[PDB]
Amino acid sequence: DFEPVAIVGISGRFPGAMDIDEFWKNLEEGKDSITEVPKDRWDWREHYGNPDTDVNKTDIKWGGFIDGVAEFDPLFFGISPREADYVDPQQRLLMTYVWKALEDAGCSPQSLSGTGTGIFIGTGNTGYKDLFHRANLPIEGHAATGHMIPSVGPNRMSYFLNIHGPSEPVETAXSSSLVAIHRAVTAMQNGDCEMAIAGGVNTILTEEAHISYSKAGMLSTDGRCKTFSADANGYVRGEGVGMVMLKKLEDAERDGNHIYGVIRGTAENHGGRANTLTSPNPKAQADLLVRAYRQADIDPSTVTYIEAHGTGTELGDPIEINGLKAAFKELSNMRPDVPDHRCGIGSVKSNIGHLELAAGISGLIKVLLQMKHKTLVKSLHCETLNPYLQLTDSPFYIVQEKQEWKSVTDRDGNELPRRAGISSFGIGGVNAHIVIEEYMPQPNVIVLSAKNKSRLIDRASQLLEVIRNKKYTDQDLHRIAYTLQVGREEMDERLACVAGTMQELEEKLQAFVDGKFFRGQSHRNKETQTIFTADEDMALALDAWIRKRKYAKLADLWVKGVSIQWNTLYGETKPRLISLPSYPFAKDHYWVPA
Amino acid sequence: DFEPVAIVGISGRFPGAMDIDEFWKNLEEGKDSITEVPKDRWDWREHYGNPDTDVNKTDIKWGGFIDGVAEFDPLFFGISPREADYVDPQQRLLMTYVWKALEDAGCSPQSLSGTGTGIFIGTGNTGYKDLFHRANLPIEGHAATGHMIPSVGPNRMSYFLNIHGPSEPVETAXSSSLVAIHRAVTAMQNGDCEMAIAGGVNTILTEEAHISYSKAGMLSTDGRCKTFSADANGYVRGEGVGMVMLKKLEDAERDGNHIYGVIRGTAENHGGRANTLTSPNPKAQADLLVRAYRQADIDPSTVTYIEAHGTGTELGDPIEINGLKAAFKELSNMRPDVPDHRCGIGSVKSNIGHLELAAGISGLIKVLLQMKHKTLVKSLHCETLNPYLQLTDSPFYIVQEKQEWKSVTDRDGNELPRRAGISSFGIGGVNAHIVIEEYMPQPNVIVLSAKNKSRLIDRASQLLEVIRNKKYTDQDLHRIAYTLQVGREEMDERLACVAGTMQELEEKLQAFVDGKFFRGQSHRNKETQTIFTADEDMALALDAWIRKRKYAKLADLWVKGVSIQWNTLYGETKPRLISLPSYPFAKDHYWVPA
Repeated sequence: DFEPVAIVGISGRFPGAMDIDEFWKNLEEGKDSITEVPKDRWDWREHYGNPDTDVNKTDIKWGGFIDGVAEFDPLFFGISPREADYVDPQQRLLMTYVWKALEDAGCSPQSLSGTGTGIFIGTGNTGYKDLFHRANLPIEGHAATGHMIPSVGPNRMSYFLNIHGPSEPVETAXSSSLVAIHRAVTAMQNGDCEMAIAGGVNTILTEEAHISYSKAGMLSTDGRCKTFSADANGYVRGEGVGMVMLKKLEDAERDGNHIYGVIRGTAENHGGRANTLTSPNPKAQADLLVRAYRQADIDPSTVTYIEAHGTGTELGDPIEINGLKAAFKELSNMRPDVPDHRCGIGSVKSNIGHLELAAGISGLIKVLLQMKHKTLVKSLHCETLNPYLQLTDSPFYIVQEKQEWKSVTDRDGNELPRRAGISSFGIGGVNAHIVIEEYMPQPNVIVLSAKNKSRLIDRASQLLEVIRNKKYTDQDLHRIAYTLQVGREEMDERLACVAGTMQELEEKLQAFVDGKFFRGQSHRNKETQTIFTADEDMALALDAWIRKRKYAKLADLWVKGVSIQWNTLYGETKPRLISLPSYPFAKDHYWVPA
Repeated sequence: DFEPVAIVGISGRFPGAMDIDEFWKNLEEGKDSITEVPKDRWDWREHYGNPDTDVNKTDIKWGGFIDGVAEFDPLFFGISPREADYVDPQQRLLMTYVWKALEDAGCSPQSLSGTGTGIFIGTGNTGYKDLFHRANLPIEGHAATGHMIPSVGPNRMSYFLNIHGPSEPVETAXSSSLVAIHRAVTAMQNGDCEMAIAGGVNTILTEEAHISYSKAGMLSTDGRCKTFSADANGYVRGEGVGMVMLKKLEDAERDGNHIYGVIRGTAENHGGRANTLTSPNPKAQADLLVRAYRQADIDPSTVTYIEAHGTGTELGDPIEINGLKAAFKELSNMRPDVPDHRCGIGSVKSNIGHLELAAGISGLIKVLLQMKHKTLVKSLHCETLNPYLQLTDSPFYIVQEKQEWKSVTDRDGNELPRRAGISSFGIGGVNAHIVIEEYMPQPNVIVLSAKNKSRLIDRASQLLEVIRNKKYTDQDLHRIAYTLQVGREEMDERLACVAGTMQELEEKLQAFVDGKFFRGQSHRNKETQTIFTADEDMALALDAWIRKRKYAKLADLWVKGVSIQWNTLYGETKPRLISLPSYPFAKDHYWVPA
């Protein structure tokens, strides 16, 4: 054999969280982002009633909603504004956060073009087409690729990125975005592709799903996923989108990627004949886990955290726990390098609700963040545990309070990397499990570019705000410079400044934002580009400009669109890539036509 | 490494074709099954008009429709009649033809229970839910698993069969059921599952798809897929369902399966940045083919037939041909064991239209039948070839007339197995290709059983009609007997008769159908079953009954529900399984409630 996979880039938007940073902020602080259904979507009052006796009524007025579900920047993607009204927000959000995940990795689209890169996204029809019917709008040809065929989403981005790997929507209900990971890893092992992007997108656009699920007995009448609690009585629905970029580990180490964590094993199965169609199967879950850790070949006593599927139902939570206990017990007999095993269990659903198609990727992202800050955040609404869990004689405990994620120790007597598992189960019975292992590893020119002046200003403000918040030190200057130099598409509106410290850079960015560095437009300097064309002695001159570190002169040429081999500023081993703010797309509104 | 996969069972229903037999009948006779839209679905007159100028109108009144899209036998599958109204016909047809494919293989559900068998079906939302909205029906809890979540289809059958392999819907538009094959083969190579069922289901339930596709310029205003023709001007839409059972080749040879053909290589890619989003890419198609045949490791000059994607468009057909020419030319340079290479090209779409989700599986089934009858059937509507094909200096020719499929010869001087390729492309740019290689290999008790008396009579009539039509000889008696003995679920209503020739069997079946053999009900002989319980001396008695070939006595016990070890009637090497009529499900109508 199994070739471990590196997670080298992430992006996302969750309830109460605009980005990954604000998402971790909420988790660490134990925030609950479940709200009442906004009038934006529908009026919960107009559909209120007893679901068991009233026609088309539900008592569920809650959900985890995200901001800007209608926000899109169609011109960035070569889509006209008129056509953007017909494109399903499922696809719009998909394209946006795939790009963001690429930038977060520091992988330039140029580098991707022509490659066998795959895309596997949890997505499906979430009701956008129904809004067209309600509005009594004419059927148009735009609808075909617009919002009638869900696979157009991933396919649209493969077209845009010019990649040739498999491009699939994954739809296995609530396990979708985790099966997507499994499918991606699988595709990388067998040669189908070399790199991959995976994740999920989930949107709640009509009240129909709320009403049917309510009448089927799935939804909590409290509107909270009270996982592991004694009061667990159903789940609460949430919107969201998550993306991860995957590269083979050894490729990621050669290419100088920054790594969030390493996928060591994955597994996918089906529950077979259970009690009913929608009943979970503990035997199937235990077999799932065994296969995953057998493939990872890790001692089960090293796994210190489990992200449970944990939806917050009456008999769902104990069954999952039972599967866990049976799995580890079996893995112990099969092969004891850490005494007194203790493993925490939590569920991100207590914070943001059940993201369904995007549920799996929300779980993974939470775990990756926990590894970064070495903290196990609190699981919500479970002050009183379900008495049927019975964790007394097991390594497991619910993470009821925020705490340090302690690394366990060898029999040889030294620190092991943190290891964790995520589980996602569908109501149809499709189960997926993934095993994550923690990864164990003078002035310059700071360049920025964007499609237009407004976007360029937004890029500068983002870099500014992230610097003021001390998220970087002077130590990270050359990494930030290198990542912007080679890990960003060179767009038309450009900005460059020379800096040696974090303080100098902050001042020159602030000066630019204030409205007072080098500035230019690539398309309006065809004269200059013609002068600095490819010539053999020109190449010597540029090389000397680089060798003698004439940064201000190199920078002024660059903002005019002159190609600079930034690679030669550095020795054999380039600085390792670093996570920087991704593109600030225009927040323009596109929805159902008049 | 590559482990070749055996196709050991098939089933299906296509326009103008109730089953596989009638499907081959149509192909051999060059029948065109495209008809006008039946009043059953919608009134084409009520939506007629100029698509380019008229609101909600289309000039397309044609399509390839199948019979009994509303027919289901819910009690067979443990589904109540009331719930059957809410289950999408996509799922209903799925369950039906998965079972039929299993029976065709001679694989008993008992043998499947507990195994890691996967299910990968081309399916999606085709508009059943929209019929509920039109009818202004109340939202019910049944809808969730009924017709709102497409993955419930495959998952429902995995539940029913008690299998634990991956259970996914595959939706990559028009390449779906071929990607499904690819996904299945892939899952069998990497240990995800040991056996798999793959295929596609496509249904046309509302006029919406017709109108949008028409306004988008996809549909032929002649209503015919005139592939390779000079008159090619779009495709025609068709309904259908196809299923294949897949086993690892060496497992199929050990288990005594009958084999339709061997999958030697598969490939899946994406077209990347093409001319437009929906434009095909010849370079991507050529790379697809190269990978497939490189994996199959077969000399390209041995491939004598290609089932083109062949949709019948203006620039689609030449682009596909160009991809083929470039692919083979490249495969030649890479490594010449048959001089004067000639390879035929055809498209089943000329016969039945474009089955979309089920398009790929229709192509494969056509090819498998062609291998069985050693015949390349006529491609329709192409008396005048597209002048842009340019096949003069290539191995390729359109199969314009029915002809014998000649097997090519070695450089060593002897016959090679027939080899062929199927291609399926999606409008989103997802491409799949599969490489098939032809497979090169005294009275008894005939038992039959079913859920009820009516179904048992139907089973007997099917066996009767297939015997009268000389589809078997006396040579196949022990194979037919063995397949019914071990390759059928033992159901409640039973029928048994002793026979030594095909004539004797036909008479006793006819006698049963006439209303005049052994007969019984398993659930009403608990007394007899108690007497013939498991006892150690009872085992000796039954064994002697088998050894001394007391067939009439064994048969009378069997119809009363007494377990008979039919395995011991035969030596070490059992008779090879044989394709027999599959279950004749009740043709009861279930549709949108009042």
